[PDB]
Amino acid sequence: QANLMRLKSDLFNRSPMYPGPTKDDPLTVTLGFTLQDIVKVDSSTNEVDLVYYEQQRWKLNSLMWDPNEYGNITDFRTSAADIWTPDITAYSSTRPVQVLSPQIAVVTHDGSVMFIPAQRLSFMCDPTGVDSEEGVTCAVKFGSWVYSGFEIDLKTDTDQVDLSSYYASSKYEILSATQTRQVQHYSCCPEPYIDVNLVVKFRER
Amino acid sequence: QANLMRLKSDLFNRSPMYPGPTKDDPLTVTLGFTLQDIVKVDSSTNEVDLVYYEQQRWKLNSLMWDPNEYGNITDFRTSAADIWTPDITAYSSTRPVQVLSPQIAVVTHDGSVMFIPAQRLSFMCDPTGVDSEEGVTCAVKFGSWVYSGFEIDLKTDTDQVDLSSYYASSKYEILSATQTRQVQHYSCCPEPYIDVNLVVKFRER
Amino acid sequence: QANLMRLKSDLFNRSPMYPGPTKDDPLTVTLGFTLQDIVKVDSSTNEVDLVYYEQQRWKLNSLMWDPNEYGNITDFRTSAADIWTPDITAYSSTRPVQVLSPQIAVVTHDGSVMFIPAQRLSFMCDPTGVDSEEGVTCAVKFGSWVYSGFEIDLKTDTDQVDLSSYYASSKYEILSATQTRQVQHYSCCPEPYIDVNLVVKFRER
Amino acid sequence: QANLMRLKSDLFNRSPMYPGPTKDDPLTVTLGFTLQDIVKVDSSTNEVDLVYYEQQRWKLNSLMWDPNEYGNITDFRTSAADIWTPDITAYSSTRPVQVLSPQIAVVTHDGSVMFIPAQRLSFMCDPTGVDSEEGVTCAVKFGSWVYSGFEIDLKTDTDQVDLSSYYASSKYEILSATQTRQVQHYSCCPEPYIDVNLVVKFRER
Amino acid sequence: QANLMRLKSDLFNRSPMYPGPTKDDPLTVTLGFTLQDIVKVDSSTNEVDLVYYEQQRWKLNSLMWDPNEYGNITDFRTSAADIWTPDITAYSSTRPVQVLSPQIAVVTHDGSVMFIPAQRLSFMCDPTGVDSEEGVTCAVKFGSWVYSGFEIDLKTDTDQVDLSSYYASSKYEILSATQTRQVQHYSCCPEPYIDVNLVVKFRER
Ligand SMILES: O=C(O[C@H]1C[C@H]2CC[C@@H](C1)N2C[C@H](O)c1ccccc1)c1ccccc1
Ligand SMILES: O=C(O[C@H]1C[C@H]2CC[C@@H](C1)N2C[C@H](O)c1ccccc1)c1ccccc1
Ligand SMILES: O=C(O[C@H]1C[C@H]2CC[C@@H](C1)N2C[C@H](O)c1ccccc1)c1ccccc1
Ligand SMILES: O=C(O[C@H]1C[C@H]2CC[C@@H](C1)N2C[C@H](O)c1ccccc1)c1ccccc1
Ligand SMILES: O=C(O[C@H]1C[C@H]2CC[C@@H](C1)N2C[C@H](O)c1ccccc1)c1ccccc1
Ligand SMILES: [Cl-]
Ligand SMILES: [Cl-]
Ligand SMILES: [Cl-]
Ligand SMILES: [Cl-]
Ligand SMILES: [Cl-]
Ligand SMILES: [Cl-]
Ligand SMILES: [Cl-]
Ligand SMILES: [Cl-]
Ligand SMILES: [Cl-]
Ligand SMILES: [Cl-]
Ligand SMILES: [Cl-]
Ligand SMILES: [Cl-]
Repeated sequence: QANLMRLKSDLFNRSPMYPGPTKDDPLTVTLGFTLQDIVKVDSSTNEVDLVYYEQQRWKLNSLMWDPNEYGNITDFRTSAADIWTPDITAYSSTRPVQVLSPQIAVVTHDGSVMFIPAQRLSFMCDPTGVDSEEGVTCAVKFGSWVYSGFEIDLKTDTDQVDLSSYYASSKYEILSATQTRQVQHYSCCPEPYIDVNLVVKFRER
Repeated sequence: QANLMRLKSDLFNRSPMYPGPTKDDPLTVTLGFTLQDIVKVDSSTNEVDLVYYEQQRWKLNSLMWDPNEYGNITDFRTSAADIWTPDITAYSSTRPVQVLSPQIAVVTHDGSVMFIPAQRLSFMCDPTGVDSEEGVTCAVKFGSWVYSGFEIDLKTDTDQVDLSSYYASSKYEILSATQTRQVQHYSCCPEPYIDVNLVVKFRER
Repeated sequence: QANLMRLKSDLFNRSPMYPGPTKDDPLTVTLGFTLQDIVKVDSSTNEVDLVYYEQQRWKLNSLMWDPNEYGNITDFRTSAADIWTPDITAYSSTRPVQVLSPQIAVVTHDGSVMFIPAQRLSFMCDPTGVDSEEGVTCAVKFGSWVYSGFEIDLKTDTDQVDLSSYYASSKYEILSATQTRQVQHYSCCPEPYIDVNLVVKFRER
Repeated sequence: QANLMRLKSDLFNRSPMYPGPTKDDPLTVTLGFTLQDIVKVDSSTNEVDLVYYEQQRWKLNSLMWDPNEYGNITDFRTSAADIWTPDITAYSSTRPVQVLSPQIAVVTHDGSVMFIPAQRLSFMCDPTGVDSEEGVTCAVKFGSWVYSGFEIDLKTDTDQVDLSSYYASSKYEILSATQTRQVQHYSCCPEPYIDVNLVVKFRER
Repeated sequence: QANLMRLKSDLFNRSPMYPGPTKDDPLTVTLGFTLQDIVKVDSSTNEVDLVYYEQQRWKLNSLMWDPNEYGNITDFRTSAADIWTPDITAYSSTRPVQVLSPQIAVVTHDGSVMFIPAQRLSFMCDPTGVDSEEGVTCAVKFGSWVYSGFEIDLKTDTDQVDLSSYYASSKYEILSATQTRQVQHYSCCPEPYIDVNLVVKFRER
């Protein structure tokens, strides 16, 4: 255990704190969604609840090491409190997001980080026509709140949201689920801002 | 990254803590509102829920630097925990305000600070006549709870509320919305207190 | 700002922790109420909700200074976390009190402290006859949970509650509201305990 | 105040942490209940809500002192965070207990500790027949979750629950209320476990 | 008490932090369930609430000692905050789990740890046919969120869930209850992940 304890000590306690991405040192984050369930729809306030888990991937030079020097260690698990994390937020949320999983991430010797947080979200969506055979469609945007496109960029490995873990006896059937990257231009700010737009079509079971 | 790490170290770790504005050395905060949605109205308790995001701007001499000495760095992002923030509160709230965005602010080399917090608020408002063609009007005041006029002052760049991001399929239509500065005298206290009055006119879609 | 930073350093960091009033060092706290609104009444559980703000005043010798020695500073604002505060509680509450304002207090050079906390409270009250012209009356007691009369005493500047900020379009009109000091003798303890009784008479709008 | 500050420093900062009771060195806790109100009964889930305050008494040799050596000080108030406290829990609760009072305890020169916490509790109880003249009866057990009988023992000064502070206009009348000590044997574990069973008989007013 | 204080000091303060299991130093956790009550079923969102307590057992070499050297001490109780704990999570939860018991664990001289946490959980379950004589069946999986099989394995002493403490007057009758170990293979990852599946059969009184 001595080698892992030493590597951790050298990485986090010796060196100073990482101050995030800049225009000179930008980074890209890969996003992915696994939809688990549509728990409820509120027709009187136009609010819809989702249960899912997000995939977050990024790489930093400040986090890499030589495995040979630390007794052939390629990777390790660490609390998300010990490392820098991106600030990915939902634009149309109506209540604070609830966390449903432990906050631990995995770090590999090349500097790659993987973080998989599970959560419940309430957002703006009109459910009129969910009782029909054709169904109703809704969308929600995810992205960094404070950083532009010159500091953080976003990427998706596929445009098909993972439905391999969707609840079979849910009150609502999934007709389509997509994850597409998009660019925005805001009046306030002269820089573009990048997002990933989650679009879902569904109906009553 | 060494230069940004150095600037941050010199600003926050070397010098002591800023003890807030005084009567001798006072400051001014600029406010602005972006209304997103009227989620629900409760006719039985006269309570109304609002989802929006606030614009906060102030300047401090203790936060400025020469970009030339720190490798031509003009600005940076930092956690709101690291810097002093104004104590802006709503006078007619009925439940504690819910935060819906990350707490990160931006600092420029001249000492200017920008902070944009997203939140949900419940306040006192009679909705009688929202079902009419003319609609109903309500208001809520914002300002520093503990600081007087001789300590903190308020300013608005415009009188019109930003409605460019208002939810298109909301159950309620916005007829008018304004942000206007006020100066008040309370019975308790011999000093005046400044606030910004948010007045919204709406009806059923 | 150097003088205020120095005064604060000398008061809180040099000297040791204040261990609360004793029988050889007792203190008196002044109380006062500003009623804002009666939000709801529950006839099925006999519970009533209130929104208001309290006035707290006390003096300590450990907090006084000479303004002349610290560049003519008479007073300053500080987080309630930095100073000792009285343990004032409501005897008939049914749910934990919600805080609705920042926790900042003001300290003057003579050692006087002023703290104004805003809050929402749920307490025991039978609302039978609120629909009548005569209305219904209810009461709630406030005071120190642990400290007796030989450690902490209470005082009120007036016996009339401040109704100058009561919500005009509330579902309930106030007929009368009063604040009066009481001395209680409990079976548990040979010492007496001091409290202030808030009595409100109201009816439907 | 110098003497009290000194005594506190010598007790908590000089000596090491108390590691809780053992087999070779056990202790006894005295319990007592003051019933304030039965707030609501839920016939659809068989859940009942109670508002009350508990009496906790224990003695430790590590907490005693000579008053003569510390300027004739017999007792003092201290935050429950500074001292060891027993882990008394409710076996049939359905939601986490809500605290309704400050967490301060009193310590005397002989080593005796007194702690009086006020709280709201939801537990399993079938209310069928509360509308009858005979009424309905329910019970709930309190005791240490982790320590057996060979480490912690329990005691009651009386078997008659204190009803001198029960809410006069409650929707429910108290017929009888008792506090009795019990010794349990669980299938899992070879040691005996002690508890105090609270039994209440009530009906509609 | 000097010996126990010394043992605790030598174990936690002298040696460095345990960095969690690895492929070179893996461990196994034993699980067990005691079902207490089915509090409510929501047919409109397909959500079910459970109240129970879990059994957790694991062994570490970093936690063993010679009783002879520490005055014949075989075991002791300690706060779960002082030791490493497994990240055992429910896959189909819809709201954050509520804790209903103190967080204390027991450590024996051979390095074995026992932790018994009590909790309330809301998960995905279709209750259609609970009103029938045959009843309805539902399931939920438990296991570590981040560690694979080569780091954490699971075990059960029996396949029958403990029903000796199930609430007699519950609105729902239990007909069956089993705990069974499973091995999952995920696309994302190259190692197999283990879980323990909880299956309950029930109906209305
Ligand atoms: O910088 C600002 O806002 C931040 C940048 C953008 C715009 C609002 C919010 C905060 N950011 C949105 C973010 O890019 C986002 C977009 C879509 C989904 C998630 C996050 C700003 C806006 C108005 C006035 C002054 C400053
Ligand atoms: O300082 C006081 O009041 C504080 C200052 C002002 C007045 C009430 C509240 C607390 N503060 C209001 C603040 O100026 C404000 C106004 C409008 C919207 C938000 C905050 C005070 C109150 C009662 C007795 C003694 C002193
Ligand atoms: O010290 C006790 O309780 C404290 C003293 C009194 C009684 C309850 C509570 C805590 N104190 C009441 C408090 O002074 C108060 C009364 C009314 C409104 C607010 C606070 C006590 C009670 C019963 C048995 C042994 C000790
Ligand atoms: O020690 C255990 O549980 C603790 C001891 C007992 C049994 C459950 C709970 C926790 N304890 C009950 C406790 O004595 C109690 C009883 C009544 C009211 C409060 C606490 C245990 C249970 C099952 C398998 C292995 C170990
Ligand atoms: O490693 C991953 O996720 C972890 C492994 C598995 C799958 C989700 C979660 C985190 N783990 C589930 C866990 O094994 C579990 C299974 C059953 C009950 C509780 C926990 C992952 C998932 C998607 C894309 C890239 C990487
Ligand atoms: Cl709900
Ligand atoms: Cl920003
Ligand atoms: Cl709601
Ligand atoms: Cl409500
Ligand atoms: Cl103030
Ligand atoms: Cl929107
Ligand atoms: Cl007390
Ligand atoms: Cl309620
Ligand atoms: Cl409920
Ligand atoms: Cl145990
Ligand atoms: Cl870990
Ligand atoms: Cl992972």
